[PDB]
Amino acid sequence: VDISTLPRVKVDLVKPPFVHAHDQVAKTGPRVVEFTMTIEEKKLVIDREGTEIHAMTFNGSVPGPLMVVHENDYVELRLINPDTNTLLHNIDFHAATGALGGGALTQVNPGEETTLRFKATKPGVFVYHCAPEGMVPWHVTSGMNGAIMVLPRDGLKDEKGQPLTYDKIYYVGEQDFYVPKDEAGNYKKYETPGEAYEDAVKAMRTLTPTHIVFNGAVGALTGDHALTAAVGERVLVVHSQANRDTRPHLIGGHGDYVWATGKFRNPPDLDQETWLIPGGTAGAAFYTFRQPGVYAYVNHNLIEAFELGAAGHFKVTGEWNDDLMTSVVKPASM
Amino acid sequence: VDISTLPRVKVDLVKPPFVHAHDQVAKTGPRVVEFTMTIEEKKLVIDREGTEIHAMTFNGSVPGPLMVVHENDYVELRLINPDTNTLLHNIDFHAATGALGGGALTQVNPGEETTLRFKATKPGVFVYHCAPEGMVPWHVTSGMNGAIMVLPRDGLKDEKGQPLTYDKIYYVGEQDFYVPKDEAGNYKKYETPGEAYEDAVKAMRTLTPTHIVFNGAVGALTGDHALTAAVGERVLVVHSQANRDTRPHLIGGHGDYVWATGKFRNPPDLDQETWLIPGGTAGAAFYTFRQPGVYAYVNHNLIEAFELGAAGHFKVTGEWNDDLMTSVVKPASM
Amino acid sequence: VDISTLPRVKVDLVKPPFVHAHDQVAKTGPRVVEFTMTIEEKKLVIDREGTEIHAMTFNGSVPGPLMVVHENDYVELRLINPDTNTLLHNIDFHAATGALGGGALTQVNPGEETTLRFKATKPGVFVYHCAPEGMVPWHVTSGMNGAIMVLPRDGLKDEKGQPLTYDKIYYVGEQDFYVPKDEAGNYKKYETPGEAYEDAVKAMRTLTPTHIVFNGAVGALTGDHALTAAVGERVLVVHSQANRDTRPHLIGGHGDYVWATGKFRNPPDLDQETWLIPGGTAGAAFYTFRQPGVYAYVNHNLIEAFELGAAGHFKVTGEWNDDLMTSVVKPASM
Ligand SMILES: O=N[O-]
Ligand SMILES: O=N[O-]
Ligand SMILES: O=N[O-]
Ligand SMILES: [Cu+2]
Ligand SMILES: [Cu+2]
Ligand SMILES: [Cu+2]
Ligand SMILES: [Cu+2]
Ligand SMILES: [Cu+2]
Ligand SMILES: [Cu+2]
Repeated sequence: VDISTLPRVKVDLVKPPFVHAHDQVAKTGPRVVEFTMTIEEKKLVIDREGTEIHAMTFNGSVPGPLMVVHENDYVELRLINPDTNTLLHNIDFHAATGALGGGALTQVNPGEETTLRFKATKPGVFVYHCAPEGMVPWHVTSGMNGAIMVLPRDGLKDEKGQPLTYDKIYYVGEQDFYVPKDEAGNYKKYETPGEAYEDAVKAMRTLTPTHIVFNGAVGALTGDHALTAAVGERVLVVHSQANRDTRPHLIGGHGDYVWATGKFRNPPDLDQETWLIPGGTAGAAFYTFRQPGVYAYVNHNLIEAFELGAAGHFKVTGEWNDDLMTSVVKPASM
Repeated sequence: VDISTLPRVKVDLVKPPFVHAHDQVAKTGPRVVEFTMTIEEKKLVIDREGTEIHAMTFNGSVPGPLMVVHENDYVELRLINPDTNTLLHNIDFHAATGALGGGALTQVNPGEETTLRFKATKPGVFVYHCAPEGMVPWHVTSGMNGAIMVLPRDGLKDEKGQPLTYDKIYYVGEQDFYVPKDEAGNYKKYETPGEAYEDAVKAMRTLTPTHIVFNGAVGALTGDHALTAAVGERVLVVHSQANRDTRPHLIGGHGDYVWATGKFRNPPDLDQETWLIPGGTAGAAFYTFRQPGVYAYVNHNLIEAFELGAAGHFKVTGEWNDDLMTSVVKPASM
Repeated sequence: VDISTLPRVKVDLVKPPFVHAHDQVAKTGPRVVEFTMTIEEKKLVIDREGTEIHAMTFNGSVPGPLMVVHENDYVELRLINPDTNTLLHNIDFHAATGALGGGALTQVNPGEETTLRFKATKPGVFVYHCAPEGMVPWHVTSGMNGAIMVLPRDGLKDEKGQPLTYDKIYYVGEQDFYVPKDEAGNYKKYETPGEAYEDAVKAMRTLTPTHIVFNGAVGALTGDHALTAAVGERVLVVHSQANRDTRPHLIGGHGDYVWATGKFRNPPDLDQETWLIPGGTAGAAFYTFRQPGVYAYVNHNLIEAFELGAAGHFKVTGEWNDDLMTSVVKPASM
């Protein structure tokens, strides 16, 4: 069909871990879904010690926001690189077909913009990331990555062909950073991106992240920013990692239905404790909460979780089920 | 149903790689299965060089013993921390729902005990591990982890709905250790756990294990302690890794049926050479032996296997099948 | 059936990434498929800087060539170790059953040869590699590994039982090297293999590759040696990694059907962006090209791809589809 004849709609994005409002069951036929993102280079404090890096972002956040469309919609993105930025950027969608995912068509210097369109032909969650030729891992590992969800037009299904309907959705972007260190082990600081580049390449080549965080910083998804749910609520957690493997795990829960490699035409894996999301992939886990209280949601390399930053919390409200779990004899001397 | 009315039974555990006797087909309805484990902090020699660490164990072994129940049984564990220990401990079951898997309800100082109950609602093999708030990876990577198998009530099945019945079962716990090193590369020794802690955190933060072993030490599953089987015997190998990915492989065999991420409501992967068990997961592989002789069972990062310790042996008895394999021309000059 | 009565055929191998001619649908019943490979120790330049290593090869290439048979054929390999070599070698097939995959039966000193036969009882792609007792990871990580494809007799199938027929096939072998470094970080050179050995073991024990390459060198599958396809062509890419995990990704495409762990009795995963091939495994991805131009095929640890070598190219010929992707507004000031 002629694209000028399709319905169109403009989306307004939200900051992770929240996700812009959408309908699971598509209420139109295929449409052109219009997004705008503004690139922002900015200083970010990433840990409790105060370590500050020069982050490269889509729309001011690490990760960039989650975009949501349906299968066979067209994604039309206006990408803006303001003149207050210093570097060249572009965008590669793993959801898209051709021209290096879009990166060959979207190179923008500071002071430029561009508009890309692609057809979202395959249902799933997918990574998107900046990828300028010759400096690709530097941009990705400076935070310049996010994800897009392409829902089936009829929503998610279980393997029996019955619907799986989530009540809430969160997007957890997991970021490996490589802050350059001196031989004593202290982080270096730099005067310009160009003076940092070789140091950044050397740090990356060690293959050892200095920090691994959710939503851009140690502790970002804790305290006043903990994730929330009620007992009985169905929650979808989309989780991306653009550069290294991760192994997500809900401490005190499970993934009832998990698309570990993120693609909805496949039946989900059931009853997972932990799953493997390869670097360069988005995955998705569906869980119905059964107990109240605090949960930690982690990368289950527990060093990566509890020493390097890859840990957030849920606070869950409701009644405690002693059939599922109880303390028979509380800790006591003996 | 009211829990005080269910059948009960007391289990007596065995040391890995052996597994306490149980029935594949459950002969009772749901029951309360009572276990006791005693925590033991102890010195362990982990390699041929004599490197000695302060291990943290459930029941005196690394890994802790395999517990076996059926789906919808209740697990009731009496956890004892004798006053001859120095640290605080607890337990998190990945099989359980609520209170951080049990860790929030089971904190025991030296001289204390506690009794936890949980309903085993999902069939599979699962990790269990100690997880005291603020020192989680230190306990796990000191050996304080094991696994629990929750069998379907009707036993294991293939994808056609026919039974898979094992003749023998082994439990391989794989442990990554992070022994602190000085700048020359030699292992440090410490006077108290507290004096070691910061050094342990620094070693963990490198993300590079110094040792990766089966059953607690280099060579533990070799020689007089090699695993055994006969030609034609059906063997289930349960394999856990509480903190890092592993890639198991039977040298000279296969995994005929593999639940790589361990959950029995999913159809197994067939005919595997090698499979990925994510850190924080237990998996299970079923194989029928077809040839006698020595096999090595390894993590197929062969450096991890043959230089760092992640290798054991099977000795298999029976007839050699020249149809499956033969030397046509033995090695000779030419 | 008596093996002396079966048909026989002699195969002549080709250099990767090409694959010897074969039929997807087997035109004979089970047969004895005769191969010969000659071991070659040789100097290889692996990067643009000129770093030269002493490689250990099957048939002169890294990886060794792809062998192709059908399920229940017999593989009969004549392995030759000429007297111009210095080391002892053997071969382990992950496709085979017994005697450590063949390694226990195929030990050849320089000046010796041997002939092994095994029945290829399981369909899939599988790793093969040298594995001399006591020096296994040194040989594998010096390049001494390849793969074998065991096709079902009726060819590949989708999950509905309909045929998947590829028009072309490529074999990408991915190699992690561990070139020894001094404390300043410069590569060491050695006078004999024996003088290098301890240094090689120390480098391996860091677990950190210095190089990760396709087809034996940085840039090997680029320029005049880029992979090629036409729009509409069905391509199978077999990808092996004998020692570390990889996460393959076609930049600008997908894996339409992927056997991530390589075994054809399992239904493929659909619509993958990226997939996890565990170390010690071969996998296979089937894709129909839909857009022309340059693609990069990478390990999606982008540091491993673009800094350490794990990147090749496709050049695809044909018409551009503006329905799938177009630049609406080309980059411009604003
Ligand atoms: O049980 N979560 O480490
Ligand atoms: O074939 N096992 O390295
Ligand atoms: O989108 N490939 O990095
Ligand atoms: Cu950028
Ligand atoms: Cu990418
Ligand atoms: Cu403990
Ligand atoms: Cu855990
Ligand atoms: Cu060799
Ligand atoms: Cu092997």
